Amino acid sequence: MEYRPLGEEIERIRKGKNIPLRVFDENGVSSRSYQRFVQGNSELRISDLAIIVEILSISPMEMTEKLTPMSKTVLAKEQFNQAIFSKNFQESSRIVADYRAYYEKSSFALGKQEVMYSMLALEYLFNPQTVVTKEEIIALENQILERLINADVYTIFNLKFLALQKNVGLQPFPTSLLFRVLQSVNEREIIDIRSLEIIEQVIIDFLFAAIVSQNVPHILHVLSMFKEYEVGENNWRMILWKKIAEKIEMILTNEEIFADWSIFKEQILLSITLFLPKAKQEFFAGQLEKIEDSLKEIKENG
Amino acid sequence: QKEYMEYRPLGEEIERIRKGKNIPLRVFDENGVSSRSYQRFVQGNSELRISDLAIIVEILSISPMEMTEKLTPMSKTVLAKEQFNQAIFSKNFQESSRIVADYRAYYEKSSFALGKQEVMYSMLALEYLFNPQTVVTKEEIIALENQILERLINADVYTIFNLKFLALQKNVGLQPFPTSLLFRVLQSVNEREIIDIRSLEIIEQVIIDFLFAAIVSQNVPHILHVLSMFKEYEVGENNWRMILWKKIAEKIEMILTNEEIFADWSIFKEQILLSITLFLPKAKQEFFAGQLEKIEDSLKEIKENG
Repeated sequence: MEYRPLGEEIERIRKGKNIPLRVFDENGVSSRSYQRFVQGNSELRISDLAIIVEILSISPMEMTEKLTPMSKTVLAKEQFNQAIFSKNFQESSRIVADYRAYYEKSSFALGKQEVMYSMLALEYLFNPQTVVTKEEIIALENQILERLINADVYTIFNLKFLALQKNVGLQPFPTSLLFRVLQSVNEREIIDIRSLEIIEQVIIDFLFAAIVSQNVPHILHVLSMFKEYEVGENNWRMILWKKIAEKIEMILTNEEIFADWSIFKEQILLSITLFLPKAKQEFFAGQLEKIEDSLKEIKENG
Repeated sequence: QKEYMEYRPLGEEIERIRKGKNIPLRVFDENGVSSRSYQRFVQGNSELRISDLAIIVEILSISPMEMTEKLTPMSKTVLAKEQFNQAIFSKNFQESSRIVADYRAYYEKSSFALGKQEVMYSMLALEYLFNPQTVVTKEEIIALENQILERLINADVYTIFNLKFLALQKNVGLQPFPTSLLFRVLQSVNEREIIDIRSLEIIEQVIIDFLFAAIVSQNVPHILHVLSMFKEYEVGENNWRMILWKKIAEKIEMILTNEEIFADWSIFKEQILLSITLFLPKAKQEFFAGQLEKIEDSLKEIKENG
């Protein structure tokens, strides 16, 4: 049984904090069942675990990659991810074939479906002698897309799916769907740094692409969404993007002049020397230039 | 015997996702999870097992992170701490003081848990700090404080709530601050990959306060210990605020080690002050500027003393 990361980590805390097993029994929790849980044996109940994190004064958020369970799907995706990274492709293609069989015989699970698509997509993108076909990707893509369209709630993995779908680019990107996914995901407070990083990059890229497209109604739609996106006080990068978005709206609606844009852009270009290495600096600068050019064209061509 | 764990939020949230994703209860049974136990769980009845939950997050394609605050049970301790916090915030102090007295009784009769101990100290400390009509005495805060400190001295792993405890103990200031202990706690906590913005927010504020206080104290060996700690603290590329505090620490280092002069501080400070117009509202801008002012003055006193 795989919840071993969690049990091992709880063990590490308990022992590091000098808490003897008897305390668990004094609180209504079988030290035996707990021990069997640490190993690879029997099954703990959530209420037991909650009593344990209160005993050990653990914040549950604190448990990070320890809250994720180590199922066949999760382990498979871990292997395939590192394999693809290190470019050891014989492994990646064999993990794919194995998982294809497992999935086709397994009970239905959205996680399994999503990981299945992920494996096919990354194979198609990175293994130059891949067996997986465009057609297999598209059929599975359309199943996931159909569920997304008919759904009323979205989670972070639906956003990852859309990002991956844009990179695969075998079918046009569902922009309207991106709006709905962003809205449902950002209804809750995101506390996963990894999720925040995905959401931020998607929003920055979405606004940049909207601008270069010079489609004003769409740019305004993206800006209106960015207006509702909540940014923490300490998230200076996102604060700055919010300020850029604000200044862009004024320019688009004729309520700011390009001389003011120019002053603002120069301030930014100076300030990012504090925060960014040189390559990131020039990439950012280039983004500002292309945005400036797009706006010049929009306002010249009315 | 064991205490009741209120878990309807978790069940209601899993319900929300399942229904929002068009997953019929039948699918849970195809995957090894008793739909009947699950429904009993969504209600106010029986206890779900960890393995059932794991299967459910795979069915629903959930990142377990995505729940976090629903994975926490509404225990007497959790509800009490939530209540007391918001009561203290809105300055409605009749509430806070009665939550305190109740919890003290509950804690004194309860079985032992470090969590209960920590919340107990949090409540006494915030009463004493914020309720100008508090019943809580110094001596009680001190007794409990010393129990928690003793456990901290004897431990070899620390968690984020130990850090919160140290920040709060410095604020209470009824006893000297254990600076060596703060170094060990920061070290142990930052051994993990902290993935939670909430913990990151507490750690960042502690180390910023730690460096500001070190400078204000003008005690150079201590300051140098804090700067080398800062130098080793890892921050993501997109954490611009922390990028900047690392650079501030770096510049302070150079002036103290005679590899840059006060003029270099002044140039750097003005560049920062121009940049923070982009990131900070006026109030945060002025607070930040004031911190740079007090740092500069301290640096000038140190350099005219040595």
